[PDB]
Amino acid sequence: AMLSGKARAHTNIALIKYWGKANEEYILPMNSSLSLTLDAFYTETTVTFDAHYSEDVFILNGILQNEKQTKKVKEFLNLVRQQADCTWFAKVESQNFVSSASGLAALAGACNVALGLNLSAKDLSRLARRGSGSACRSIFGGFAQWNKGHSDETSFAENIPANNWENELAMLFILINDGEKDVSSRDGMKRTVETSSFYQGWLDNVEKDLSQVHEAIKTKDFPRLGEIIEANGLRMHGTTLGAVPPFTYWSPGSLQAMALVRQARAKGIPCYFTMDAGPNVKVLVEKKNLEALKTFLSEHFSKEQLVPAFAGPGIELFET
Amino acid sequence: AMLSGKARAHTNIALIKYWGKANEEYILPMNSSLSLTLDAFYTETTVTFDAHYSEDVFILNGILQNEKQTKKVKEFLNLVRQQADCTWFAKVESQNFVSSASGLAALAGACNVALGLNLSAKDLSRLARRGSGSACRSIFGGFAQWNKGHSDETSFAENIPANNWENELAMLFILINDGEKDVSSRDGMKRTVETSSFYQGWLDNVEKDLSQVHEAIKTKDFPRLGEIIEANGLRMHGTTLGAVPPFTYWSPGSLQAMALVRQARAKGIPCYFTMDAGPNVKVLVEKKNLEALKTFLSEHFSKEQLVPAFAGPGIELFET
Ligand SMILES: C[C@@](O)(CCOP(=O)(O)OP(=O)(O)O)CC(=O)O
Ligand SMILES: C[C@@](O)(CCOP(=O)(O)OP(=O)(O)O)CC(=O)O
Repeated sequence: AMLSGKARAHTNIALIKYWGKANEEYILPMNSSLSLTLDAFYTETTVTFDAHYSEDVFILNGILQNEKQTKKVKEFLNLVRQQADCTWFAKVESQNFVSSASGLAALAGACNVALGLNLSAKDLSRLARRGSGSACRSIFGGFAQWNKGHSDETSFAENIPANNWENELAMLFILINDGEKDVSSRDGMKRTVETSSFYQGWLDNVEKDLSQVHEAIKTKDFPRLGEIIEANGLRMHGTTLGAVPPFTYWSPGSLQAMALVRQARAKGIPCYFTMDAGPNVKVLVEKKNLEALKTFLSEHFSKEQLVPAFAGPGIELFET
Repeated sequence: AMLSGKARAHTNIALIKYWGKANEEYILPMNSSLSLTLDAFYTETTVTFDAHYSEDVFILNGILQNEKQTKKVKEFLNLVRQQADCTWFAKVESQNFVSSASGLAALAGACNVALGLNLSAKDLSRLARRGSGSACRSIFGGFAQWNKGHSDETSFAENIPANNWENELAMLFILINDGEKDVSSRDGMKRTVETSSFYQGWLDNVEKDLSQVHEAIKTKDFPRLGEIIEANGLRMHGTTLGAVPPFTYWSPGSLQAMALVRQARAKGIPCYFTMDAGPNVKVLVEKKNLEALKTFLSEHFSKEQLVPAFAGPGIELFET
């Protein structure tokens, strides 16, 4: 009485950010979002449901995870079991390769295999969405858009065809180590929706940002793409400074990196930064200028702190 | 054919920020503001109007100032001469003691003396306002409020009686040296008014902040004062991240200092930060905890970077 499955899902970085839920129960977002899936960072997850198990177990990189570390996985296991009318505890074994988007997407894929759900990419995106919003985009490779929809049935992601432009781009991660303890993405976006006087200004600008990203993609206009997404990310972070109590995901090193990206642009290197719910700074750059950018940034960051990535693929399912 | 006058004016730091003009010509503000005038930093200015002068001259700390460095002083000289129907060039000699608010306030006072304008404190505040908005508050000591008014006649500052509470407080300046070239306050607030999607959220919160500062003052409630003004400052800076193009006054060291103030609070030291249009971080603290705070911050900042100030007086006029 054992069912198992495995999947590999790559991380994605949002260029137009998801920030705030319209519906917490179903993870329907207040706004649509758009990301790039990356080759360098992914998660492999195997799930086993077994009648003989006595509790849910979650192992990450060989380390048994505690209740707090397992909360999103546990919530997802419960929702997928409820849907399938499955009454068995589960063991989840995940390995990160170098992580929230990729891990929940991989778990959704692994459960789809184990429980025989036979889901389409659309409906696998919808399932992954229930575990974590950003996870629903990692079902897809390259550029992907999460359409906010208005319901559980209409909120999901899809690949954005780009005439292979994504294969000419790169993201250079600047790994910043000097951060305060940060509000989680789930708690921070909720605080922002509920209390930030800047949130309406965020919402009022998302759709025209998305439209201009699509225009830039159709024309492979890198500076235009970069200007839109850099401003989008800064606007997202601006909202947390208007929350009550206000907060920031930035650390000192984040600001240092952002300032150096501006310097890089001033010295002829077209490149544009974005940040998520933490201090790391991701820099979008054309492949042809990646090495120039890495060398420039090495004047201030160690080679361990500068990790490159190219575009990556959508989810891969495996039978056990 | 020579007329001269002198004044000394102390700097002030806004606790509720002035950010954005309703009328650029007259420097009428979009919102009212509230500051504390400080003892440690001031400017002394002597002005001479003389029929024999061949151009306006501005000397600051013994250094002849160029056209860009003189622009606010030149604009003020022109407006005060036009009002007085004075046709003489002027020499302005200023010394900073340790600077925009204090320098323009001192110049307004010196011109009031030289040209025999015989202004009340209210009308001297109105005059100084035309040179720089923050200068109109340095006419007064202690706590001062700039009431936005609706006209040149109704926009001016006044002292806020506080039953001597201001004499129990201090500001510790953390002097941060790692800053990018920053947009001036005048240009940055204009860009924010004209382009920031967050500016309405700023405006919608100013008056209730002011009201709660007045309530806290009446009760000498330091944590309440501190919470309101820290959030006000962060909200002001949040608006620049929604401007087009977006920008920040923060440097890495600014973030480091803000994080350490939060740490100080966590370790039992009540203290609250605020920033203006630059990277320095000013920390409001009770006098009784100033030395504890300075020692704590010395773990990360040099003793030259930590400069204390207490409450200071209003403008002082001198005959030459
Ligand atoms: C800042 C972001 O990374 C937010 C990611 O939020 P999460 O997907 O972590 O939140 P939940 O839906 O609560 O699981 C921007 C983005 O990825 O779009
Ligand atoms: C951020 C602030 O310091 C803005 C000061 O602005 P200025 O008084 O420098 O601007 P102008 O009126 O154009 O001369 C906040 C404050 O002092 O209230």
